[PDB]
Amino acid sequence: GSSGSSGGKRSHSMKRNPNAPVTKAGWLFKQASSGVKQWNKRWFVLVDRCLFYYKDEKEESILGSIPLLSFRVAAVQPSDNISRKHTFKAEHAGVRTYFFSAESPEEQEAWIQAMGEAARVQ
Repeated sequence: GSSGSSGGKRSHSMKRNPNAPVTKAGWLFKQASSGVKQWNKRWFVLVDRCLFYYKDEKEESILGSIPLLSFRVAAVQPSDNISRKHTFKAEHAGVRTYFFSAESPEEQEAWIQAMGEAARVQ
């Protein structure tokens, strides 16, 4: 046996509430880390003004959560480095800038409606 890479302190506590209505759900493509250049199709779910992506539609357990209430979603620039079209990325101008591509232009726009708005702090 070998332990480690676990951690011994709680800094942030975020999780999809059990009694929280699903805002919007849909299969999206999450860009890979700076390392490998590729896309990884996963199940995206918006709940509690927050984004939650699961390995599959099963939604067994939240793999990673990202606060949108502190971001400004917006369609990728006309000079972005994304081959696929109808893409959208969110930036918080302090932490980082996430990206999300869409198969059709109808899904992208629709997503921005929920994400973009849910992001606003006003």
